[PDB]
Amino acid sequence: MNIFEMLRIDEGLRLKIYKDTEGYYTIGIGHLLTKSPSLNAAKSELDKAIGRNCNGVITKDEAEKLFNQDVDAAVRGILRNAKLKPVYDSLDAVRRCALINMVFQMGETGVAGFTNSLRMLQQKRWDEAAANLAKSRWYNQTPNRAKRVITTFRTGTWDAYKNL
Repeated sequence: MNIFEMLRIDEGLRLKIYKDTEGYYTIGIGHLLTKSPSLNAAKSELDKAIGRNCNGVITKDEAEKLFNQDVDAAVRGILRNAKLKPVYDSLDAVRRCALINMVFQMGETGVAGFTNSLRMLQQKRWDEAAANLAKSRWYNQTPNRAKRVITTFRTGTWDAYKNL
């Protein structure tokens, strides 16, 4: 298992514009298009992102390309973030994947807001951190995904995903 297969499980793949769990216009593998209510604003963002008139639909290849960019930008964002970088550097390879997943879903800024949990992860207090991460809107809104990520941080294995 790797970051790509992990995120593909969590986000799914959709070739037509869709609304995400928060109601935002998205396409592909969790690629947010716009927080705007206009399908039109979404179609425009899409065409801008792919470089062709897509008419709200993309190919598998196009989705994978967006996905590659997004994973890349997620990692680079963690590496540039003063709060995130140290945590990331302190973690093992599996746990690094769990942090990248949060960043991909909720953005750098959102994750950087989890001050206490970040401190616990840095300290390698697995159980305490899993419990603290669960006290968030994130866990309440997308509990199955949050549980998978949380288990990954707690155990440092891919057990939560070997099921799936």
